Amino acid sequence: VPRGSHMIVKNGEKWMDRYEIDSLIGKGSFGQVVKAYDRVEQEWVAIKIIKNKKAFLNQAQIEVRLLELMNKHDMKYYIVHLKRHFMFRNHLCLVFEMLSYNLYDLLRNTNFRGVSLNLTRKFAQQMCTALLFLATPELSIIHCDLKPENILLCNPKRSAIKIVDFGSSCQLGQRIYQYIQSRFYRSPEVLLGMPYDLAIDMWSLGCILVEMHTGEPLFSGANEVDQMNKIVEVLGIPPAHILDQAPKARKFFEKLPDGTWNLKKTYKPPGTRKLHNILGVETGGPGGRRAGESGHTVADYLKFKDLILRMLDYDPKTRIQPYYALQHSFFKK
Ligand SMILES: Cc1nc2ccc(-c3cc(N)nc(N)c3)nc2n1C[C@H](C)Oc1cccc(Br)n1
Repeated sequence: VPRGSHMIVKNGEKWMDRYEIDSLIGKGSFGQVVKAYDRVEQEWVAIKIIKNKKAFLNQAQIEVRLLELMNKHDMKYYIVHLKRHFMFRNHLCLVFEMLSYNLYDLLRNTNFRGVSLNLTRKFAQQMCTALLFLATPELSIIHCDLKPENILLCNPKRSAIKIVDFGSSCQLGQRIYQYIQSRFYRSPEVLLGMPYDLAIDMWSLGCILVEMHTGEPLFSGANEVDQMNKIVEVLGIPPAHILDQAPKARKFFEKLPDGTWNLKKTYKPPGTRKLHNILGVETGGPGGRRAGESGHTVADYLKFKDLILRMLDYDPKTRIQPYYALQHSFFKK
């Protein structure tokens, strides 16, 4: 008799005379991931096991529908492929291609020194092409949980990547959750309790590309208030037209009589932490480690910093969209 929501995983057991369970290869809020051998297909698979709990089951039904939608608009370009799903022992089970480790593990492999600007640019091209495909009118899909941990290497030897975990994903106009995105990668509009569109994913990507090159999160807030303050340190006070609509503006800011917003009394002065110095543009890159190294020139750093600031625009209406981000000078050969 199953106790609560957990499937009890036993290694070596064979499910429906097809899946030979090998090991637990991951765990999350939604349940767990197992490495399994598919006898029929004669190959390795990762099976996401959804917890036998109603909230998680409903969200995983939306994951199957969106994964099926995306996989039907194919050949494969940058989204994890859903092979099939089935009910087993009262758990919904999602079968995926066996993949390599996540981009946070890749950073930990090189002691958080960071990947080269050349590798950062290859990850940025695949991510922007992926966000371009999500923005397709037939899809209009918001990932909502972009982070290094939901970006997987196909193979440890190459740089090809796939986006995984559409567990909190929604389509444009089907927002159902106030509280979304991992805090470090959480957009201003989500912190402010505002409605969101596909632009919140471009905000996550900006934060992610800086972290891959520096080896550290751009915005490492301990809580929502700390997170907002860390963003203001770099980007300054948000435009008044945005704060005037934000339900949670008075969680971090206060209106003055003359009608200008400032930070709640109780960090660097707003906008004084320059991305220019965080990238060490003129002083040899992150911790000065890329000094003189080929492909890390001041000119190369200026194009990258330019593209990142367009990704971190406070206005979702003027935040660079996937198509225009691919036309950026940071990508021309
Ligand atoms: C080796 C491998 N191939 C995979 C293929 C797909 C998935 C996967 C995982 C989740 N949460 N959602 C989807 N839609 C697909 N996960 C794979 N994994 C484990 C991966 C490295 O770890 C990960 C990655 C993310 C979450 C967790 Br826990 N662990």
